[PDB]
Amino acid sequence: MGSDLVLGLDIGIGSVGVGILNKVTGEIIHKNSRIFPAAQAENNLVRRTNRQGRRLARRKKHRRVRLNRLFEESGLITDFTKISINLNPYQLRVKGLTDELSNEELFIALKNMVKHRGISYKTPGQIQLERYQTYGQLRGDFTVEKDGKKHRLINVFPTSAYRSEALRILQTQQEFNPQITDEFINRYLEILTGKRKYYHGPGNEKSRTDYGRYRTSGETLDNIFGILIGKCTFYPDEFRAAKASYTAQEFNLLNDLNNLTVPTETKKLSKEQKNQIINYVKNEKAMGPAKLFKYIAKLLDVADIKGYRIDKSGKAEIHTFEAYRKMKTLETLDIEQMDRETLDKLAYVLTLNTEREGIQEALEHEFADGSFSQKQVDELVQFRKANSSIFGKGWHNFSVKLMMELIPELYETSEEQMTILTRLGYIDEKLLTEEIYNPVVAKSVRQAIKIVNAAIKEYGDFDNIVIEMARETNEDDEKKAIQKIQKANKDEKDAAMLKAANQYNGKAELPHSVFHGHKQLATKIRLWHQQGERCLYTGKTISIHDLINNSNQFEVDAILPLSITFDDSLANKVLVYATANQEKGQRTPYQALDSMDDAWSFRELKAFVRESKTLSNKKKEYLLTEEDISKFDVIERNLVDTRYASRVVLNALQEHFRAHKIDTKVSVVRGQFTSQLRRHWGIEKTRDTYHHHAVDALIIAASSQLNLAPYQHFVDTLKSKEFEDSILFSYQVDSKFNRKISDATIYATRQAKVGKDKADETYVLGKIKDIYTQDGYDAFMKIYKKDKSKFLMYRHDPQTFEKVIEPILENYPNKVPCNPFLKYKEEHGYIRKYSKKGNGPEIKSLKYYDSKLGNHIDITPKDSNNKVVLQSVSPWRADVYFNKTTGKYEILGLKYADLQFEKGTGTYKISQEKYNDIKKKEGVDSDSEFKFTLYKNDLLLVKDTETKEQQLFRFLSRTMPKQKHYVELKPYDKQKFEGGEALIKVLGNVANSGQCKKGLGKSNISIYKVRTDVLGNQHIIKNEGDKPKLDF
RNA sequence: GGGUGCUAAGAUUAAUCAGGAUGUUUUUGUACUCGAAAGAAGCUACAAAGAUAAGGCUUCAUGCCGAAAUC
DNA sequence: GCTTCTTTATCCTGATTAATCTTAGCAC
DNA sequence: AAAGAAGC
Ligand SMILES: [Mg+2]
Ligand SMILES: [Mg+2]
Ligand SMILES: [Mg+2]
Ligand SMILES: [Mg+2]
Ligand SMILES: [Mg+2]
Repeated sequence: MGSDLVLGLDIGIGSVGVGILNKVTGEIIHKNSRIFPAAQAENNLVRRTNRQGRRLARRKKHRRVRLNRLFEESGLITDFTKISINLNPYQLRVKGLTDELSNEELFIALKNMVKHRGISYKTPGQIQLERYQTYGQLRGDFTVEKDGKKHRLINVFPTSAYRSEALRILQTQQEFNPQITDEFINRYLEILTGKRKYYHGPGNEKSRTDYGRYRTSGETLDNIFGILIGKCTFYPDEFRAAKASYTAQEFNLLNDLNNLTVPTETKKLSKEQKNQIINYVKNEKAMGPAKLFKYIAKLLDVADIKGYRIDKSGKAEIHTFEAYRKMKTLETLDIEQMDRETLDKLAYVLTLNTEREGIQEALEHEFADGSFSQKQVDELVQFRKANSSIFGKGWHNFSVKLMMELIPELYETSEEQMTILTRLGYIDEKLLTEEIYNPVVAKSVRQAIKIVNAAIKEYGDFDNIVIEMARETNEDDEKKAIQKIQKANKDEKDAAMLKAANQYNGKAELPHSVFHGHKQLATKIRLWHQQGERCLYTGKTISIHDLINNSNQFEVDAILPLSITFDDSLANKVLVYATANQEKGQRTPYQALDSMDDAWSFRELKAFVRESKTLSNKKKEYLLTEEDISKFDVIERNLVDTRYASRVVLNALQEHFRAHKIDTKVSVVRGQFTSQLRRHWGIEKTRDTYHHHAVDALIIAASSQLNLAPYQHFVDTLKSKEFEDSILFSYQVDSKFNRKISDATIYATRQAKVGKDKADETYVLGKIKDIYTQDGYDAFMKIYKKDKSKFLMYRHDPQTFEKVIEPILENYPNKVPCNPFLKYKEEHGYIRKYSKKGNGPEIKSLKYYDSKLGNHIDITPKDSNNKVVLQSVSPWRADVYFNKTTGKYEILGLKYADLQFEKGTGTYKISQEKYNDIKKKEGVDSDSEFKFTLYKNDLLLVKDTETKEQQLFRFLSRTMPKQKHYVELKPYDKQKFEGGEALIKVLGNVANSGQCKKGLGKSNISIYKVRTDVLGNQHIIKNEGDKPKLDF
């Protein structure tokens, strides 16, 4: 090509390694690590989950706001201030079934029913009220001992049952009350039972939201998943065709038929021979690949035909125009009256839409007015439901338009698609990623593109841009072993489905009716087959009759919880009874089994799992690992995204170096080659630091021009002492506001004297959720040994503390530690609060004075006698000032929670008044000059004035509000400090704990902000502006 | 040998929507403790009602936005 | 003031669209 | 991982 320099890229989810070198000389021209922690984009799972949770709560709250207006307009209640909140609504929901209720009694019964409306895929009040009476509790997920055994209940009931009940209640009230109109009953049942459709989403005509049906643009779709249909591989503004469309069925077969080799004089079929094979299968009612190959065996010996698509086992495959044949079995319609485009569109709607309303609305809106009658669409919706397996197979990679350009050529040429398409025929990173919905893959892509752009303008274009790719070379033996594993996987499902059918019907296939609204049945049945038809936490057998007809009773548990592992694979999944998944909670089977009331023992499972031959190896490893794993310790999704991001860029480059015709070669390397060259070559990848990314990339760049002094020189320059300390680093700064603001925990406070306090102080409460776990007793003892007066029971109920709790710690085992409280309960059941008659309630939790309230967010109810707070408030940015008078620096701290939505405007901002506020509390003189703002991962040089010493750090935040001008810093060259690292004299060693927290408000110290381009070229930025930037 | 295209499967995962049951905390009621009661205490449990990222929107409702990306 | 060290909410049900790797069968 | 009060 033009010049002599080859760039290498090692693209990851949070880093892209960079490296340039002369193909000829072997000199290394540039080395670089670009870092942008993926942790922030994977947070979007946190982001979706909370957004959806916010909508369920909003609508549950609105369900009772809606019921308020219903009650006013009916004239039943106007004044909602004297409504009592201490009646028993569950007793009124059973009383109103036969006897009259007060208008306010009725409001209480309906309001309570609306707050828990049940699932929707003896009335419940009666069952609830009797759980209240015999067990003293209704809600949640609790244990009950019956006839010697322990069972588990939950407050889950079907919405249809709440509907039946409310209908009976309001009807008998209608006997007694004349204001209970039929419209009142109807509109309440809408509030009660009303659900939005999954293909509509949020909003209404007035409330436009681009999350749902009624868009901000003014358009209102029929199905919000229509706009997510992929686009054509070649005509990129055309949507793709349904796999059940005619155009797709014709193209698929045609391309199949031109891919076989026949004994004909051409070795390939003719235009005429094709046309009646199409005509043959299109008019034959029964059809499969075998019957088809039996017929061109007639149209010419079947075993002499070659080139057919193969099955996992080997039972050859070919297209059959299956969708068209079974559509032709419609009676109210004919599948032949319709031209090409009205059958392709019928496939579009029947593929996308899955329910009556979605189908019925699409046909009206996208077919001419008189194209279908009520009985005709009646059959189509029954036809679609009876054939969800055919219309759930998705969408072709091609649009209809492109296939129309190809289809006649496939009739004519005997060429297959590819040879047909060939015969006829800087990068904008934002447009490249405009329609990729994976913020992790999308970000690593833009980071990689933005690097090559900057690499060209500082170095001109390249001869080669090399990209490491996570792909596999395999020889014959490995390959066979893959498809045997892939075969055993499909064999296992069919074996499971067959065993499911025999034990349900006796027949060998299961009716389609069972899979409606339970599309996941196949995988559940597969798990059910792996587990020997047994729930591995309770030990009860699971019968497909319950699994299909009472499918509520079961849930698919993540063995090692997703909160901790993020393992969504089949090996991290079992099918268990619902109540056992719930009690297991966020725990492994090991952590949870023996603690569960309605469950096996862990030894009985340790038995069954290895006595079992159906369970996977990986699945057994997960079911039994005694590892106290948790959320804060030191996955597959990361590999998916590396390949996705690496591929997207690689293709986006070779497209760029073709269409604009610069012809920079674009090559590729695998990890198996680089990782072993690293072993064969010298480079020793060092510990826990970002240097290895730049070296990874250079090894990538070298692996290409390896077909060749210079081979020597390059590896010399690589393994040299003066190399690792010459690598440059550039981090992506995070300036985004309105991130997660604090911890989720809602903390109570009390006034008390603790330790060396003789004036009352405000204390934040903690709570031991369950004293009967060892983690609960462990926490108990730490507090007990340090200060028993911390437990509020010690202070406000000393009878229980010294007459009930203290004796237990005397008379119970404690040891392999064990929990004395749990032993007691194995004896007497739940520790009861002290009383004279044995009357007291049970004890599960103990709250304690924890720490003094410091920095917080105030969420105190107007109700409350004590403040309620959120804590661990997260920072946004730090504004650095200097004060000429004192000579010292003054660092202000901004947090996400300091910005808010301004009421009148709706804008998200901080006002100058409150900003100038934070200025005074932080110790910043009003007559000091702003200098530069610091955001996350901005770099800083901290220069010592006393000595000549200086050091470069990267910023994390302004830390510890009480200690003014205190900031926490992270290293320039790696992720974290180990602890005790030497710094400049004035700052001293970083704390041995690991966190570098230092106050920068001293007298002899110079600090400058530093920026880098994405290549690691830094430039000092001593002053930024006159005033802090606050534009919103 | 890499790259890529059509198809089918196997294995992973991403985006988005509709829902359930909790958990946290406030207040009240009841039980428990104290008091002769009224009550007190706010521990401990159940229930209900309110709040549930701080906080906002307008179109009064199957109402809408608020933890990603934009650097 | 400087360092240490405790602390940190979740389990599911139903659905659609998309991507990546790996086997296959054809092909520039 | 990092907030920030506890601890000295
Ligand atoms: Mg689970
Ligand atoms: Mg705790
Ligand atoms: Mg009281
Ligand atoms: Mg935190
Ligand atoms: Mg603390």
